[PDB]
Amino acid sequence: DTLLTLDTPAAVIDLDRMQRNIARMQQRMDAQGVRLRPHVKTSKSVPVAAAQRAAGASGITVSTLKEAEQFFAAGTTDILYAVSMAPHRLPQALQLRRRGCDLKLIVDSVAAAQAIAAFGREQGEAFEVWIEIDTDGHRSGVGADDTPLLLAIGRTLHDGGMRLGGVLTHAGSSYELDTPEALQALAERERAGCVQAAEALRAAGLPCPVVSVGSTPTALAASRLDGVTEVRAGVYVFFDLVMRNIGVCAAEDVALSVLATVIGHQADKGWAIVDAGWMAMSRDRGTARQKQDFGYGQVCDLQGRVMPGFVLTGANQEHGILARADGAAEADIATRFPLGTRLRILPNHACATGAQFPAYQALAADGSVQTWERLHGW
Amino acid sequence: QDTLLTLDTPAAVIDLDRMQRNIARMQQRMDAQGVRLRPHVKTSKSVPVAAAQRAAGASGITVSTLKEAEQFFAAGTTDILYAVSMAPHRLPQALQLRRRGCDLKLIVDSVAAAQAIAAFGREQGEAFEVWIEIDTDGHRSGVGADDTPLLLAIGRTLHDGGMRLGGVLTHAGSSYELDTPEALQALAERERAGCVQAAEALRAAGLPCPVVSVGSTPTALAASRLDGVTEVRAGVYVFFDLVMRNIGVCAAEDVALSVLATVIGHQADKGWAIVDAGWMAMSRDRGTARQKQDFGYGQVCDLQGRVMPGFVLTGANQEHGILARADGAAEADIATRFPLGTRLRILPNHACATGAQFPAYQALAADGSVQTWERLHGW
Ligand SMILES: *Cc1c(COP(=O)(O)O)cnc(C)c1O
Ligand SMILES: *Cc1c(COP(=O)(O)O)cnc(C)c1O
Repeated sequence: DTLLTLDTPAAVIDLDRMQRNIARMQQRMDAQGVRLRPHVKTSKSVPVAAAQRAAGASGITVSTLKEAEQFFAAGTTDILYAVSMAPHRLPQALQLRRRGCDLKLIVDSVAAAQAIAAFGREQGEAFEVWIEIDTDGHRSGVGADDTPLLLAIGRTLHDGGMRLGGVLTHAGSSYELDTPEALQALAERERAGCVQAAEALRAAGLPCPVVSVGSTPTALAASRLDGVTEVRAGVYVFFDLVMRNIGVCAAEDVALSVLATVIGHQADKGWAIVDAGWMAMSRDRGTARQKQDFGYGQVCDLQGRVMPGFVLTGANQEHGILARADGAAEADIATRFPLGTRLRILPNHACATGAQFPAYQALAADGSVQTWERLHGW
Repeated sequence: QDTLLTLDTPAAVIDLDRMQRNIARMQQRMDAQGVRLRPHVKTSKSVPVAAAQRAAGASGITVSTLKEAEQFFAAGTTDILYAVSMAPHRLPQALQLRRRGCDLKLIVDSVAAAQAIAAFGREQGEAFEVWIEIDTDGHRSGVGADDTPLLLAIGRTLHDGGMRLGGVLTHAGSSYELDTPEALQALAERERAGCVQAAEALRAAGLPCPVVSVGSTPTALAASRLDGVTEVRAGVYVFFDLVMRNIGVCAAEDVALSVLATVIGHQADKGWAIVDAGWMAMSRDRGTARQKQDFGYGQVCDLQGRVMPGFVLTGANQEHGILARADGAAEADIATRFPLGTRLRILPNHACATGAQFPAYQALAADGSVQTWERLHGW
């Protein structure tokens, strides 16, 4: 099985590229004196996380309890569920912990901390809960210098007989930046807010062994991480065009592409039609907001060579329109990409495109492939 | 019995009553037009959903992948139109489906694809049935309706080659760019007129063309006459969505698909409620952002699924939805107006994109009880 024999579209991981990505991130975190806790929401795949663990990762972060089940059943026990804890999901969290999953939960309100602690007391479980900090006004979390809410939550947890294990933050606004200076200042803001919260917890005599920060861009841009114990990053494993435009990788580093077959043309308009539509690429159009818009993806040849100036300018559910970015009509598009030619499309957003497929085709050095299943749903 | 209260979130909820209204209405329209209805299962990829389309009077189905064709044929459907231009490397799979008794139709829009099909047909003693895709509106594949030389060259390649030239089809997909009953009617007429024009030119040259197949949900509902057409193809109608609502072929109250979600927190001063349906649940689809009304990541309804007006998902991260006022003002006591643990239902931008985020649907009955309806994922 190789790139010529796969049915298309198919999500291809280039292993050499994935390995270089995994190594770059780990050596960076080593140099920073910090643990790396990869976010598996990018791949939801056991063998991709195994590769991250083999290079030195510690534990994982997950976006759903379903991911936690999957990775636990496959042997990972150090699992951070980094999404504000819904009380109704407490039974399921407890069941994971009682089965031996060292599952960590997060909260950002008093009421949520109250429900966890009461359930904990009622069930005889000291849940380990971390407090989410908001450092860039981007999602959930406790304002970095809203100490009263911080300590009120700290107290609810610690007085309540739960384990207050740390603070975390995720500076998601990284995604909107596109310079080294601004990413650097954003990473520093992420570090300082998170550490400031830790120290305020410790000043009030509450424990706070874990200080957890990160997004892929802040992970790669931070000049210093004093006071941080771990960084969480996920999308870096494959990279994607949004990250390329952010400035933290080149298009060549993108390890995930979508293998597509040319099924037709509109010669007239210089279009080649591929069987990779938005069902394959997903509807994500993150690069439309950035300084270089790649439509529904950057075209590469079968070998993985980027072909600048050809992108998917359009997409329907099961067809994509391959055409010139400069909007001119390619002359003789049919003779350039005859019926049946296979190409590889780089995604806007690796997390979104990977979710369209039941599996990855992992491409090894000899041109051979291995199917790596991934998780779908909740 | 699982209810909207016991289910986990996010969950794709089909209101069965609403779905049934949608199925009744579309079939009726086509009966009134004297045309067959060949439902496109790509919206749903779900056997029971197509059971109820066929129950209502449908004939055969349209699939968007040969995996859909595998799945429906296994479940007993034998009359299947694979309506994406045929890739030659897929020919063994198409052959094998036909050999097991699937009456599978293929489509092409070029001479080269017709030659490939016909050579493999010859080598394998299989007279494939092939239809010619017609471009009537410029947004995708197809032979131009007035491109008689290429039509005749494709038709003769199929026919001289021993294959069965079964018909022409077109799909006018620019119906989403429109929003008035007059523009929809003109576009449906243009779709009808081009497809029939193409069928008449094959016939005038002596080639068979007994099927003339048109359709998009909006055009199937808006067409006043369908002379010359033998079948209509419509899919998203089964559930509707906000793009459809915005286009004008249904109200928000006919949308049968919703995403059940739970409030997991707030940003007080910004007037935010946080829900566990981010773009992973909704999909990244934002079809409503270029239309008369923007619903960001979806219209917020309550548990019983009535529209709460002016509350939408204004942003979405992967597993986090941002529930705010569409008008961009910051709601006072958002936290009292949507308390932690409250479950809501979100109407989707695009039902085809939303349902594909789920392994299954939760098909909600009269009595408040749901049932898991699996749907297909992948290729
Ligand atoms: C996604 C995510 C990360 C990793 O972010 P990327 O930029 O996707 O690598 C870390 N922490 C949390 C809470 C996340 O949701
Ligand atoms: C999607 C599709 C339809 C049905 O269109 P909706 O407007 O989505 O119901 C019909 N024909 C073809 C070829 C399609 O791809």
